[PDB]
Amino acid sequence: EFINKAVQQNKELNFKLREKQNEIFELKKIAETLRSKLEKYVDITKKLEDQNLNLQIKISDLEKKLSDANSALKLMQYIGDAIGTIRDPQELFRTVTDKLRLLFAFDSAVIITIDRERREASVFFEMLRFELPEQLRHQTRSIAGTWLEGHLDDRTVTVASIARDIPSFGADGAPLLWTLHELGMRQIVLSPLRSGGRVIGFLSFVSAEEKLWSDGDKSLLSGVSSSIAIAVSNALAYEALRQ
Amino acid sequence: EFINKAVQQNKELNFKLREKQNEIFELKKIAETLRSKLEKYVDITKKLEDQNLNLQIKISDLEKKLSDANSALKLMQYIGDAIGTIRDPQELFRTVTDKLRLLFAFDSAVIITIDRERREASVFFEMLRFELPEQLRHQTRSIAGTWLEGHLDDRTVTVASIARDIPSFGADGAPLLWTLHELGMRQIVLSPLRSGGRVIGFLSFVSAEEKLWSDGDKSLLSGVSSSIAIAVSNALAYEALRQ
Repeated sequence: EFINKAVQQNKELNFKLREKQNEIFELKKIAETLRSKLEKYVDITKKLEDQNLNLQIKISDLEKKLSDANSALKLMQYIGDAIGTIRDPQELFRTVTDKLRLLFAFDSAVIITIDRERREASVFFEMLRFELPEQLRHQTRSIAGTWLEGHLDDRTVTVASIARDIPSFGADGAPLLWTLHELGMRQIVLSPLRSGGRVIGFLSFVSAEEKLWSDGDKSLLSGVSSSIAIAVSNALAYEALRQ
Repeated sequence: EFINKAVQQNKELNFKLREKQNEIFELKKIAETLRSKLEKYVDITKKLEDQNLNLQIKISDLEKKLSDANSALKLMQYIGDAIGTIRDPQELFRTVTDKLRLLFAFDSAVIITIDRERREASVFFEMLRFELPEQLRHQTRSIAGTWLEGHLDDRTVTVASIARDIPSFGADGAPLLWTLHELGMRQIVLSPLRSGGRVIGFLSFVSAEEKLWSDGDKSLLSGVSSSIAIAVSNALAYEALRQ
């Protein structure tokens, strides 16, 4: 009798074994399904960490631009406050040219006024970080045939290197430009001062080192020169009245 | 003999069955490991999608501020360009007060000059969107005892509602304020014009609807009034010279 059973327990043992083998097969599938879902999530996580990266790039771009925009504004407010509160013209143009120097690095600043009818220019204000030869200190001088005569109607800022753009200013004043070169000057910036609908003068700076002037920088200077231009026009008028 | 084998194949069949059952147990573990790793990645993916969200919030904040900063700048440039290029004082102050109206919505603008010694104010420029009674059109008038006398040295912009802050301007000019109320006016803005270190006048606007004036708005107006203040000072000077 124990032989009847032994082939019938052998019977279903091979059955359980096949059942267990099918369970293994299904679990191996499930595992691979999970392995797939997991590798997709690894990719999804990588793109998300990348987009996060771009977005923090874009934020730092925007924070830089916004700091630039707010400095320009603050500069414009400072200029406007000085013109609003300082009564002495010399202290006014010292204060303003001072603030400019502490962001556009330069040594000397000068404001020139233009008498368009007499073809002559005069030194309105000067801030020099160096002594200049007696032979070059003309408080008034003729303009006819100078670069000044030439660029007497500009609307853009002029940035020029000493020793490289000196011929662009003609033989006149080449004695001064090359003198400035001997004092260590490498760059000159010129900015027209327009107030009526005319150029009433020029704001001018010289620097020891050539700055690379961005379109943003030039636009800011041009904006600052607008405010200075009308303060200059206003000082000239009150100076006339006072005499 | 087939009974010797049957208990020895039964022997190892139960062995294979236990081996297969251990393989099931290990695969079930592995599966749960993968199920765990997966649920962590589901969480990691959610935080990353959240940080992405914050970062695009922060970007839109920054793009809004940056557009505000650039508009302020452009406004300041436009004012400076007008003062730089427009020769006729009336066209100048029309152009500038025009641009202001198209961002600060108001109906009428006026520029008042102050004679501090004579305690009297004069209408320098006016842009009215309404006809006003003959009996209120004084081109010059005394100041002594007016709000003007009172706020003759402000440094902030004054924003006041008609019908609600009328008593704050005293019995004088309450005939005008309430007249303006009858013409549909609800808000008045006053902005001191400082040029020497003194208040040389006032820029003033009336609007049909009460605007909510932010600290940002007031600072911008105050900045614009700086430029207008010195153009006014300059027109008054050239007007003196011309006589």
